[PDB]
Amino acid sequence: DVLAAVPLSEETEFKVELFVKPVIGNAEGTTPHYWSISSPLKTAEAANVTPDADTTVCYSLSQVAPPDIPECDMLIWELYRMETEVLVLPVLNAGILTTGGVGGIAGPQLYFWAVGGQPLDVLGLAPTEKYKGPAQYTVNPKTNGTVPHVYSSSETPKARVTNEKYSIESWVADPSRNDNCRYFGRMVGGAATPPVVSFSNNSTIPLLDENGIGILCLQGRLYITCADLLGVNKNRVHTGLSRFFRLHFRQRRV
Amino acid sequence: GVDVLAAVPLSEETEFKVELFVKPVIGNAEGTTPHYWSISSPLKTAEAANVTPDADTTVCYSLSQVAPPDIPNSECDMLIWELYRMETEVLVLPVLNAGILTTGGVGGIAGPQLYFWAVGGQPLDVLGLAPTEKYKGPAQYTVNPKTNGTVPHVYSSSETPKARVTNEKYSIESWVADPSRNDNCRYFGRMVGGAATPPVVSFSNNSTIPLLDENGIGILCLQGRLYITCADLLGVNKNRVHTGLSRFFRLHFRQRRVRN
Amino acid sequence: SHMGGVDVLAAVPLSEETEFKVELFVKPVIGNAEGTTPHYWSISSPLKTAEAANVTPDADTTVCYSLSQVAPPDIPNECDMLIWELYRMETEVLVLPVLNAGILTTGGVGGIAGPQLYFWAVGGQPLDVLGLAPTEKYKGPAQYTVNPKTNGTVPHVYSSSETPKARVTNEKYSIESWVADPSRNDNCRYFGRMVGGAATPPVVSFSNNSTIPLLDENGIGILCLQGRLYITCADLLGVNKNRVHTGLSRFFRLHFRQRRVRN
Amino acid sequence: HMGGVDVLAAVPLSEETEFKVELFVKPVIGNAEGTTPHYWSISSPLKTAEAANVTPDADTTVCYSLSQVAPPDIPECDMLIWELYRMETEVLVLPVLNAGILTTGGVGGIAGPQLYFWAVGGQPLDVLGLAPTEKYKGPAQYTVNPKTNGTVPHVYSSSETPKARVTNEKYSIESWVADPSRNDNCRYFGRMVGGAATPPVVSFSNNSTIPLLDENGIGILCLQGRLYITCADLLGVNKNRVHTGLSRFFRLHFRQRRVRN
Amino acid sequence: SHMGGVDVLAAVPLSEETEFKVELFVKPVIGNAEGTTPHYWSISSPLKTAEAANVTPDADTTVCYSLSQVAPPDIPNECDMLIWELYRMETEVLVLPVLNAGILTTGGVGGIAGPQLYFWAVGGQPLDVLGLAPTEKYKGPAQYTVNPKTNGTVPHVYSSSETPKARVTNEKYSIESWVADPSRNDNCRYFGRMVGGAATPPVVSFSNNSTIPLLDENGIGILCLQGRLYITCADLLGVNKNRVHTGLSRFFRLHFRQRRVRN
Ligand SMILES: [Cl-]
Ligand SMILES: [Cl-]
Ligand SMILES: [Cl-]
Ligand SMILES: [Cl-]
Ligand SMILES: [Cl-]
Ligand code: NA
Ligand code: NA
Ligand code: NA
Ligand code: NA
Ligand code: NA
Repeated sequence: DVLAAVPLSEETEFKVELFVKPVIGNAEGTTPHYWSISSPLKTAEAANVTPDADTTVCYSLSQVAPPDIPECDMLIWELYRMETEVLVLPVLNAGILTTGGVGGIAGPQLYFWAVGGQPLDVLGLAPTEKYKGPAQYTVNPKTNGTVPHVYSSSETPKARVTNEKYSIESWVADPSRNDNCRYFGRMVGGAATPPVVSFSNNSTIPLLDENGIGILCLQGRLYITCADLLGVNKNRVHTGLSRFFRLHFRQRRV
Repeated sequence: GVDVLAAVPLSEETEFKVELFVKPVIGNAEGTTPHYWSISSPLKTAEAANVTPDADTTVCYSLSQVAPPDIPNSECDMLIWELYRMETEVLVLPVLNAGILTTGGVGGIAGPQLYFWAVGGQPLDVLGLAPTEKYKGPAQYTVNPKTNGTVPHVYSSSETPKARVTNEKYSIESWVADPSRNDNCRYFGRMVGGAATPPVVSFSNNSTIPLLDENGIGILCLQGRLYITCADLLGVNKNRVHTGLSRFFRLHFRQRRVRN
Repeated sequence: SHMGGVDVLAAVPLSEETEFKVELFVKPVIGNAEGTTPHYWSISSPLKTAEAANVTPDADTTVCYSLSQVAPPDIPNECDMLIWELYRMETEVLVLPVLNAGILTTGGVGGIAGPQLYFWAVGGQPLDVLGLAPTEKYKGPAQYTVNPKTNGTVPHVYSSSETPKARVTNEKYSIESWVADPSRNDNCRYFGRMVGGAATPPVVSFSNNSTIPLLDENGIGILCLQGRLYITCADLLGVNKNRVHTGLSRFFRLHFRQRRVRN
Repeated sequence: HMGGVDVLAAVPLSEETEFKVELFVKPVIGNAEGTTPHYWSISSPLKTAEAANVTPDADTTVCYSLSQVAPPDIPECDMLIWELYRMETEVLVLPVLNAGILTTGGVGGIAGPQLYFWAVGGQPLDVLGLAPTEKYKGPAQYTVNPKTNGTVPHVYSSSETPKARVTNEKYSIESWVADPSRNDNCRYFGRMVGGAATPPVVSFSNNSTIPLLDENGIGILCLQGRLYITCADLLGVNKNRVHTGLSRFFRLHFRQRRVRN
Repeated sequence: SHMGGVDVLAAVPLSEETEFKVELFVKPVIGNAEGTTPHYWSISSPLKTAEAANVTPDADTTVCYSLSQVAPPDIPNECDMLIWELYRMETEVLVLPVLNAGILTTGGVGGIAGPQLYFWAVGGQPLDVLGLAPTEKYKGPAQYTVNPKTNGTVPHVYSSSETPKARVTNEKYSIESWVADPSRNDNCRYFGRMVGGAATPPVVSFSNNSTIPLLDENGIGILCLQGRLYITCADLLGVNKNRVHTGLSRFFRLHFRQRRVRN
């Protein structure tokens, strides 16, 4: 039950800047690789069903907990405004390939970010009838099998991104669940097309819904979840170097 | 030409909401039930595909039906459910590793695309056309414009078949939405050519579609049902047809007065 | 010229008796290799090779401006004159995805791709056009089409003296040598986009919920001074398997009202 | 360039104070043996690297088209002057399909590097002379090169970057750029494209205006009685030949304006 | 940071005595294989092959951030200062079409295409940047440039401890390993777009009639706290005939006014 927002004063508002690292899976271990660049992609036979954990990208996950607050009404932190910019280099010389000429980053892309008062809700799906995912580090939809390539009430697994072990290659954001959350995604096909990426210093995102309510930190935490798959360069998967976030909080009665 | 009166002021008792997923439909080569697949069987070669592609190498319009709670009915003024607002988002994965092809490198999804959705108080009205002078369609599962022949590749008053999407057997490769018929319906489509271009697909959590026409009237469920019809052909990957994994819908209803 | 010396007065307030609506489809036109009647085809015959195509392509390997004519009901008419005025229209193109019909014998999926031309025009008279040549040797079909110069070439540039000025009165005008005249089309609204030819795909949107207003700076639509409205259009989508494709057919919903004019 | 002039009230527009002209402007290809311009939409075949990279034949390059308009004459203390406040401009263009079929087989079209540009002014367009590379000279024939038998820098130089005004049809779009530091009493507009064989996309209509008033509601002032149109529409390459727009249309809308003597 | 601990008051109402304007050009910078002075080139030396380029490309095969500095006239005449404030600017890039200079020896028209990077920044201090590596082995030129690590590699990811934080004080910063810091650039407005590398063409617009406003949420532009304004930019257009091209040069028109500040 959402009541009036506390009029914002120096005592009622909170700001944080932070960077979020991209996540590549781990071929022999359980800690995430904070890499912008993956290990070489395996060949069809392997990649099509069981790609090495370090040839896939996972949702990065970051958690923010603003200062503690000092009845029948309760005061809660509300995210109402944010800036987010991705760190990115041009690959030119690092793009020169042994054949000769300039390959670059190109191919399939996935840009996504999410802010919420809880973990991001996702759905487990398969691209094809035989894709399993890494047999190693990642939480697959089915740990040694395949889930359908279509929505199933009974068989489509419903998970929450609580760790950095969720491959963007088999987990989609759930459009039927993500309350108290704003999320945003674009994906691209794969006839070797270039990523186009803009970045500025002068660009805000408002977060208020139809009723002027932002994201409510009901449990004291805010959940950031994101991924910026840029494509492939020299048979290696590239992501954004890292993503910046400036979060603007105020207090709200509940 | 029915008689639309005032919308009932929306209260907790007069409004209705549903969330649902719609599955993509691939045709059935050895059967009559639809395949709920995001990925098809391998495409046949020119000689076959150009005239009679296997039913499981084509995409069909998905069809879903919603019937909101009964309205306990003045033998003069009726109450009708009215769809005035909706959200729709498509579920989609990036194909990277599943995109690696045997020759080496990263193929992806690319090629011809077709995005389409429709909401209505009746089935979607369509027109039967042929891409070329010899395209028949699957000789198997689908309702073809002409069951063992070809219809013209042009609009004909006499020869262009006019059907309504009442089942999941209508191939997007020979059925187009009828711009001269779809009253009490809002529909929307984009198609792409085929020099192996990538699909670009956005999805969000914060995006609405208003459905009111010039007179502020949404879609009226005159028979108590709302008809959803859609297709999201994403292109081809490794000689196989891909669609969106599934499409989400949140429907917003209110009640509206109509005269007999 | 077309609107010259016409004196436009108040629009008649629109009532059930003063307004008129029509829906219609317009068929694409491919030229005719051994005839004079138009081929209503969305798909052409196979393209000839350079030597032929570059100068004299077979009439059935080119697209012509489709032409359709609408005449609203008679008006029971002093110094004033009621006249039909087109003020609003919807137009949508019928289009299929070519996937299986796109599979080519070499293997894989060719599609429609290459040079494109989208165009439509509404007017109270035929569309005014200018005859030009893409190159120094393009003549056009020696068969069915009205060429800028029957067995020669016209310049590849605007010439006051040598650039032919015609009006699209029939379905014999090839989009490959006739351009809309920007210096003539009064009492007419027209619209065109063309694409180059490094095999790029057509992108085509269609809806149910999209209008075009037709009123000019003075709030005057298209006036049917002779009782007829002239529709002129072409939707060249590109090439698939060495064959020219167009839109299947184009839909039109025309909205008319009455308007006062001096004699 | 504009300073010194003192702009007063615009004369309220009546049938006696306003002027309109429609006109076409022809594209210009250079002349391999001659000093008159070729009014061509299509050039002669492009030379090979060794030649083209440094000294391309004059008829393998595009030059800025130039057209001049002088409205009717006008008759004490302060002057009446013609002011361009509104214009329409549309390019004439064909689809190349059959003329696009190439001897190898299939449909080549127009594709490659593009340059769209137009300018309206009360004086010639001010340009800057630059070189794409360290060895590009330009045609040794018809064109005014930045340096008639040498190269100018591939970068702005206060001392070495030549500053000219487009007074004739001899200026190659391949070595002359509009000067962003000079063009007062002028509105100009340009887009260029790179060269991995990409197609031109070109729109044309009947129902599209360009307003020309600046921040102070002042259009282009014809201080010397003439208006200067300058333009170029490089569409790309088809069958090893350079194509431009067929011709560009212009409808110019003039009114009168007061200026202190 | 750069702003925090400053107290901004009313802008001085702009009169002929309180406002200042400058026009200037900024030259592109290619690195120097043998020297320490920058090469003001729009075109680089031929790109090295993978083995070299991937880790240690020759300084003259990379682009560096151009840097330009503007210092407006001194302000004459306690408890508060007058300061110069940039509130408006125009910026346009000088660019040629490469057609004939694009013809390549194998035949046909190559052009400029491939990876692109457009960027500009205005500030009251140097632009803050972060040192990152594209890959696990990229070092940069062993010659002219300030590398993130002068003989080694820095991470390909943000590290609080290991990601170097520098300020662009000279023309020795390679756009191939230095990114603008989104967590630092107060009293600065910056803007960038990058493109991937499947040989895609640059598309570049330029006009005469296009402004950029610079006021923030509170209507405050860029404040020249030390009397200088810092311009920093780069326009990597792509590659033509195995050579790196940039914009020829970038124009700037800067609009200043005066503003009150507490000491
Ligand atoms: Cl189910
Ligand atoms: Cl018929
Ligand atoms: Cl003449
Ligand atoms: Cl200098
Ligand atoms: Cl850290
Ligand atoms: Na941005
Ligand atoms: Na969306
Ligand atoms: Na539309
Ligand atoms: Na236009
Ligand atoms: Na601009």
